[PDB]
Amino acid sequence: ARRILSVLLENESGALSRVIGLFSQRGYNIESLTVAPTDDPTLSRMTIQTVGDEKVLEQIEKQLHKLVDVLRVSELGQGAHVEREIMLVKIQASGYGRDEVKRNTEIFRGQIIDVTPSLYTVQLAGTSGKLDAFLASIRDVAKIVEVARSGVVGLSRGDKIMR
Amino acid sequence: ARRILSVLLENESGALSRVIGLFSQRGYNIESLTVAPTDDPTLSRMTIQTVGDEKVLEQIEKQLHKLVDVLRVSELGQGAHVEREIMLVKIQASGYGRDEVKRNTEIFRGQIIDVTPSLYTVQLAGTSGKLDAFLASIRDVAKIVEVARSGVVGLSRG
Ligand SMILES: [Mg+2]
Ligand SMILES: [Mg+2]
Ligand SMILES: [Mg+2]
Ligand SMILES: [Mg+2]
Ligand SMILES: [Mg+2]
Ligand SMILES: [Mg+2]
Repeated sequence: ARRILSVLLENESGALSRVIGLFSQRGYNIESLTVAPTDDPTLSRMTIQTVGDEKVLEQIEKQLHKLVDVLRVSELGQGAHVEREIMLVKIQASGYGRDEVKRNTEIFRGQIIDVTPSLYTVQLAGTSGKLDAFLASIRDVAKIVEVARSGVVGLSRGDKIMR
Repeated sequence: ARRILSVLLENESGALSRVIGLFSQRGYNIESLTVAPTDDPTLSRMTIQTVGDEKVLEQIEKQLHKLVDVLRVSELGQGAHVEREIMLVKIQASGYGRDEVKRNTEIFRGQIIDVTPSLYTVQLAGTSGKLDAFLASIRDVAKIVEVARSGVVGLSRG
């Protein structure tokens, strides 16, 4: 009931609208989406995380191919793949809590990118589950003031290449 | 030039489609877009990076405040802020180029997350400029085969 689609799309104004518009017209759900330029045959690459019925989630890919700005579409889960997200989290802590936040940041291989006497801003990259586990490890020991999270970026492993 | 908006919105489309529609109907360049779930199962946070078009963006933003599915809107480029991105880059990595890719990954403090005897996939997080510099340093030396970049996310400084 969860699918991850990679899309290679021409950078033109309107292209992102047409893709999102296609989902808006079925209630194809968008759990997360990332899109940004590649090293640029003027193309961008999009990663879309969708959740719902396997039936409608399979109508998706055929319809994406109809869009003139869409160059390639690949369902990442049908082969070996990697998925990552980045998160920034501002955390207020004192005493033992500051200790725990620092320790957990080390454990999760994050880094602190801003520091005041009462606040840390932590940058963490990993799978969604890794980021969720970081939040869970500190939520009841320190105060989470704000979270900014990217949503999933994905690529196939090895010589499976969307070109 | 460069503007970054963060938007909190009720998560379905129509909602996402309505926000992005405000940009496309003006033919306004979107360079990157990220959208992810928040604490609240009903709310998403979107971050959009655009190159404009000065005051046209101002008209888009007041228009954003008028949208029923939008809860809050912020310009990141009003801090005093931190902005970061992540990229996955798959690179043809043979002979001299394999040495070079490994060395440059070390230099930029990335990490290799997939290996074959002729390919590396590098994970790199940093500012947008850091990622750009990594690609510039390698693109003429080893063949970049795939790039998946997140788009920027950000927070104010404390
Ligand atoms: Mg074209
Ligand atoms: Mg120590
Ligand atoms: Mg040597
Ligand atoms: Mg050597
Ligand atoms: Mg060495
Ligand atoms: Mg060249």
